[PDB]
Amino acid sequence: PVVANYENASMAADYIKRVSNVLPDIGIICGSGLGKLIEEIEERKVIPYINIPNFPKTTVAGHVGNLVLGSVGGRKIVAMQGRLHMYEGYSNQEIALPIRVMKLLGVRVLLITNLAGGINRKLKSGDFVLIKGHINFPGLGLNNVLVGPNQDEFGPRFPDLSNAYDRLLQQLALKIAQENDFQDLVHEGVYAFNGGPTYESPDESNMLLKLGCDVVGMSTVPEVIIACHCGIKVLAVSLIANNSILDAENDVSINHEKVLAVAEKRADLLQMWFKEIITRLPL
Amino acid sequence: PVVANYENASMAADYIKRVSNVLPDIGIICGSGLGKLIEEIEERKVIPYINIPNFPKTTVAGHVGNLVLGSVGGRKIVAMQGRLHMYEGYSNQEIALPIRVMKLLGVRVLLITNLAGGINRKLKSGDFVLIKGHINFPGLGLNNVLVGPNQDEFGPRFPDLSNAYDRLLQQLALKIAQENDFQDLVHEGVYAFNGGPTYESPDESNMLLKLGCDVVGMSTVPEVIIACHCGIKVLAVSLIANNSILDAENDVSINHEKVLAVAEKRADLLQMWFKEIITRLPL
Amino acid sequence: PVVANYENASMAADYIKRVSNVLPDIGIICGSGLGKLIEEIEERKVIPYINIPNFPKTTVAGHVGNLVLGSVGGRKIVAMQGRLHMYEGYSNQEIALPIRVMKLLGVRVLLITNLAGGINRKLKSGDFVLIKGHINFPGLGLNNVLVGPNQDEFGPRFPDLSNAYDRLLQQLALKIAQENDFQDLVHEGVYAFNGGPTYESPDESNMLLKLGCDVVGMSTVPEVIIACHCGIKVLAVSLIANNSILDAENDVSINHEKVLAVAEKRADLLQMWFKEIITRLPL
Ligand SMILES: Cc1ccc(O)nn1
Ligand SMILES: Cc1ccc(O)nn1
Ligand SMILES: Cc1ccc(O)nn1
Repeated sequence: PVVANYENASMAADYIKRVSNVLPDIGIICGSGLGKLIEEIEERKVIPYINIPNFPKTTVAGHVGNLVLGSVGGRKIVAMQGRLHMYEGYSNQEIALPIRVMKLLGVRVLLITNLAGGINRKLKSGDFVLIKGHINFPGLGLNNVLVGPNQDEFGPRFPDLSNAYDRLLQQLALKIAQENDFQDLVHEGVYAFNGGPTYESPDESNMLLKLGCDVVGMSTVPEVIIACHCGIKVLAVSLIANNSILDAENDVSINHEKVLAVAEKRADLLQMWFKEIITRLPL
Repeated sequence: PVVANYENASMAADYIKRVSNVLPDIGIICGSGLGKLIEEIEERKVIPYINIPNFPKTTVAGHVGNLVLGSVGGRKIVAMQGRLHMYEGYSNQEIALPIRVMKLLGVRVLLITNLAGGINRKLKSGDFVLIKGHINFPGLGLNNVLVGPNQDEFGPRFPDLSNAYDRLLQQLALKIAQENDFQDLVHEGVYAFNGGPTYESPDESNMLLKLGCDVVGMSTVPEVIIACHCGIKVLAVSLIANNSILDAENDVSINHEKVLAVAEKRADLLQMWFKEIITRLPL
Repeated sequence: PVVANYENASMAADYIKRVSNVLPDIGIICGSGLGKLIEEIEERKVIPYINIPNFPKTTVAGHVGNLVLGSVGGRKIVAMQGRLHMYEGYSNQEIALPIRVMKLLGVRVLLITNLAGGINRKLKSGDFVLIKGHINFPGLGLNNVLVGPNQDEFGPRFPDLSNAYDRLLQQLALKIAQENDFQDLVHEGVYAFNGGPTYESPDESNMLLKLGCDVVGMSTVPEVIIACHCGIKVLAVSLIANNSILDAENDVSINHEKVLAVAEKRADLLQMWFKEIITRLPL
């Protein structure tokens, strides 16, 4: 098995730099149905994962898996087109290697979107949540993404996550929403990581409310932890597909079809917002 | 390792159909000490797991492991004699394959019993609990039974569990208890899945009370999830061995000997109840 | 892979008994920075793990790994110099084998120290907590140290943990603190096991307060469970590095450097305390 170590990440970065002359300082990972911005990257290069030395094998799951480099708003970026999720069975080492390759390529800021369920009673379908902290049930339970030997070249044995979600990036995101008069859609909140792939049950939703969670989803926290470990700043935004607490009270259900319809409804606005965030990131 | 896929499940079903001419539409999985009904199946065929292509290897744990097919109350059934538990070290694929074989054989309803600890203060040793929902600590923590590639022939990538415990089956079970005047023993409640094999500690019991759990046990939820994923209806009933909250307050303990004595005390009544449930299942 | 079974543990014990003539009835496992007592064991023998048949391989992590046998206060002891932690990726079998070797060598009492974060509001940096119970998030979530086949020669399939932390040993520890006038530093409390290696996040700290936890750490509970399973009595003491709830309210952070500085501040007192505990253990 391929470890997410310094030598293996260096070999992948070497291949990438040879194929493209882009030196990116921003990385992006987009949620399901929320990837249209990647198709609008300028002067771009598309690199299938399967072609990159030491990238994880993704043919069992199938579907798209490419690294895309180019320019947005005059800024140099790298995007993952086809996110890796831990409910698919990928190991800690497979999730971590692409983020550590980003670090070696020069990435200093990582922007992430996801689809999530609403727990807080003020959250409605179609709302956005700026993530300010998390509750990591896999990590408490011996499935943290950093379980294994520490790769000292990237970061410390025992990371502190108290500043994992950069405050100034949350402030910039909100400012742009206010300039475009959609701030009434924008909240902040704590994200619960449900390993998945089943949606949280009605009684799990009720438990998460008691525990101070605002939203629940099946992604994001592994990549945030690998980024924080190696000194990359993070902004993470959830798009709310439903309120799981209301659905429990009324005996109705979420499904993946309903999730994807909400994604389609907010895709173009999210694309515009993130384009402007990228343009406005401090120098 | 043998994946719980369509081809592997089909090969096991083929062997079973050749050895027996029973086309079952009901499946049963019985808790420890609660298996006497299996010995009373009519015109029956006993098939050791070890003889069935692609069934999981169970010789390290030892003890009984047979699939039993025959008739109860004029209805065609298949039973697992010797349940597989995840605390023994079985993988997701090993737990799932027997349930997916049931699906291919024709099973539409799965009836399950277990032994559990009482958390809700109205529960006493010897009571029965109709399970109406669950809190899946392994699933929140990246050990859900569906972690891995999705087997699309059986079900969707992201299942909804809100109707995993069929309401009409709970109603039929209660009606039969009322007809036989043992309804004062019958409650409903939320089941917490403790991966095990240690009993939950006194402080874990107190935590589960705060979180809205009514009972706690080490089985059932993996099989419920595999069944729900592939469209099989479920009734699950816990037999209460003790009240863990009272034991914590009084500084006394449960053990496996005490559990088995409670099983013996309620075995014959549970056998009669489930015989009638099977007979009365809607056509 | 080497299973923590009776034959494999017996082969390791044989080697140890040949190299040393010490028959220990006390075992010790010391927290990071808290190992000075081991360097003061009398008439001692140091045995590198790498030399002992069937001991787990520890070269990937590196750092010290020795078993040390000798006398303290006239009592015969065995110490682990270099603790194994589950966040390093060691399996259940690797953690359990050294404790089962202790059992075969004659150990009846196991004394443990660790470094932990404070959750209860009465806990300050530099305080000691006598552990009276635990909340085992890995165990609830299918990562209990006993997941796997049961090794029947050592203990039962389903252990009861209600008396895992011996009450009389807690009383002796407190009595010695009172004799030396440092009882104002000594509390009792419930320990939450965070699998690690990230420190619990600010929002995880707030959750643990709601759930009745007094301290949080990344060790101890696996060894306690293996010891309880095979009938070894346990005293476990946490040294508090910080109050995570105050740090969350004030937006400040713990780190490993700060932890180690607290260890240095209390090391000599902890060494004196444990020397006297060992001397005073009942015959
Ligand atoms: C929409 C959604 C996504 C993931 C999760 O755990 N719950 N709800
Ligand atoms: C009787 C019982 C069974 C399982 C569990 O976790 N707690 N109590
Ligand atoms: C000092 C400390 C150690 C471990 C943990 O989980 N939290 N705080």
